[PDB]
Amino acid sequence: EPASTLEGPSRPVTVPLRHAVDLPDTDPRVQRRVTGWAPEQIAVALSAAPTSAWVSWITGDFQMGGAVKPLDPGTVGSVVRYGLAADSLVREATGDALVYSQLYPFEGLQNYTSGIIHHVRLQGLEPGTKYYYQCGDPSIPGAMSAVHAFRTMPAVGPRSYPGRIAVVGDLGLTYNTTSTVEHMASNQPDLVLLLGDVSYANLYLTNGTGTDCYSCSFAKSTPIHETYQPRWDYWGRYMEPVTSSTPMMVVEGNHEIEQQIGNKTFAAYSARFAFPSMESESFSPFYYSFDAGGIHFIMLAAYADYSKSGEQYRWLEKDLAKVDRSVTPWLVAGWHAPWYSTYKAHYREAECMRVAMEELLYSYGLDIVFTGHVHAYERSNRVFNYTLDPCGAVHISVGDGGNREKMATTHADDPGRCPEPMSTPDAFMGGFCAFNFTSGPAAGSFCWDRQPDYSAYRESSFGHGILEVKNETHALWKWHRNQDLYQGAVGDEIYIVREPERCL
Ligand SMILES: *[C@@H]1O[C@H](CO)[C@@H](O[C@@H]2O[C@H](CO)[C@@H](O)[C@H](O)[C@H]2NC(C)=O)[C@H](O)[C@H]1NC(C)=O
Ligand SMILES: *[C@@H]1O[C@H](CO)[C@@H](O)[C@H](O)[C@H]1NC(C)=O
Ligand SMILES: *[C@@H]1O[C@H](CO)[C@@H](O)[C@H](O)[C@H]1NC(C)=O
Ligand SMILES: *[C@@H]1O[C@H](CO)[C@@H](O)[C@H](O)[C@H]1NC(C)=O
Ligand SMILES: *[C@@H]1O[C@H](CO)[C@@H](O)[C@H](O)[C@H]1NC(C)=O
Ligand SMILES: *[C@@H]1O[C@H](CO)[C@@H](O)[C@H](O)[C@H]1NC(C)=O
Ligand SMILES: [Fe+3]
Ligand SMILES: [Fe+3]
Repeated sequence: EPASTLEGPSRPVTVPLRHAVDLPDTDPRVQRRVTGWAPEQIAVALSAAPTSAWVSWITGDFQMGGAVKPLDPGTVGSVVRYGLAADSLVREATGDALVYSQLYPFEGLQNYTSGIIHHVRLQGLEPGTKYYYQCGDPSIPGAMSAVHAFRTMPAVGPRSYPGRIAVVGDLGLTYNTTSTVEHMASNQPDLVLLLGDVSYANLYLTNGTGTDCYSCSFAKSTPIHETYQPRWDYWGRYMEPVTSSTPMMVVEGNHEIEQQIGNKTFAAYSARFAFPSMESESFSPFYYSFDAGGIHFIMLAAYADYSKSGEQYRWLEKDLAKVDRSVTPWLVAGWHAPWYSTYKAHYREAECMRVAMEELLYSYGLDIVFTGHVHAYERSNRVFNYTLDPCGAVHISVGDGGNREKMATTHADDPGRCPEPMSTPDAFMGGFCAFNFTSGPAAGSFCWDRQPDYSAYRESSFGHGILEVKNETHALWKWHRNQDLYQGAVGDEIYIVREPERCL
């Protein structure tokens, strides 16, 4: 067996160091492979409970350029036919349709409007069961999809778990992304968690010119932080073999802000994916919860008000108060920005969110946190308030999905690399919370001069993780690096062991 957290914290490990190229729009995998109103970009999402699930798709090509004319979503129906066998799709559900636009009121900038997006919630599903389905508008010739299939999450209970949960962040759409997704798909996950920073459409000007770093290239010569929205459609098209067969839960990162006319934000993210916002009573696309077997998952918003007085915090208090840890023993959270990353990139950037929410989550025995944002892999030792703590959560950051932005290689503890404190806070959310340490080895300083003892493992490689919850106390975590392709390759592996009698 591998190591486990029961042993206590491990001595920190840094793996010695060894851009990605975006997929072109000529790649067959991103081109429109259907015609007319046939469904494309088909994706499955979980509901709050295993007995319900979402099916989403887009019908119609997008428009990019001059005088875009948003489509009337009421002209194409939203129907899913489904059943327990591919030849008996005898159940039927209907849903809603919408469009979104990406509009810029600046001379020279091109406008975008989407195909018709559809979201349909399937009710009355058996847990742990394979469902065949086809989606589209049966009243339009040729406007129904091929038969697809997905499996619902297992029933909620302390011995009932999805076999494998894949965890990725900051995918983008490069050839390295295809390596990440191929590795992930070959592990046959029952569920994919995507921790923000999806398509990186905002590394492009509206006329399709891209860059590895917007703030380097275009920030000073453009009137707004532009996007090329078709990258989302390319992304959705590329991902369809996964998303149409495997539930995928997304939470927003900073590249989803995509500010546009009227200060509108998150238009693409909010419209394209299905979220269990109503079922989990968040009534927000930016944070929500769901149960997958005996795991209660909380997706939190690093880019919506997280202060103790705000709506998200109030919702989180209620959500945590409803969790029965004899029914869902595992309490796992995901959000975009890491709290305990030790790379220079985004070092202590989400400190205000940690200060707002960490004590609440600790008081409810949060087991594991997954994040993205930092383009590298890191796993923390169990930690609470910068203190190694046997009841603190394990914080794992997998923002290394392979987007075209530079990899995080510099560490804040590298000689002379400690960033200036005032340069760290997230500008979008504001506030300043990152003060010098008052205790421990780094007392008096903003950074350590070596790998902090709460960092168990850090490596500047692309890859993905797999969580295999075994029972009410043990979960096996595996992180796989992209450059390793041989059977059984694993970069980092540990048993996360919870001790409810110790901590709850
Ligand atoms: C929960 O699952 C873990 C891991 O599978 C169990 O621990 C293993 O039990 C087998 C059989 O005794 C041992 O051979 C392994 O070495 C154990 N692995 C580790 C990391 O401890 C554990 O016993 C299970 N707990 C319950 C209540 O069923
Ligand atoms: C894009 O849409 C905005 C808002 O409707 C409009 O002001 C602008 O002129 C449009 N630009 C083009 C090139 O159509
Ligand atoms: C990204 O993909 C390219 C081409 O396959 C490869 O050479 C490169 O090493 C990859 N980058 C990383 C960090 O793995
Ligand atoms: C897009 O416009 C920018 C200038 O705003 C230009 O530098 C770039 O080469 C153009 N890209 C395409 C695909 O036309
Ligand atoms: C975290 O540590 C700081 C500094 O010692 C302390 O002031 C603060 O109260 C602690 N936060 C919690 C929730 O205990
Ligand atoms: C905090 O630590 C940094 C070095 O990491 C130091 O330059 C700075 O002066 C310190 N600020 C205070 C108030 O101690
Ligand atoms: Fe990112
Ligand atoms: Fe990010």
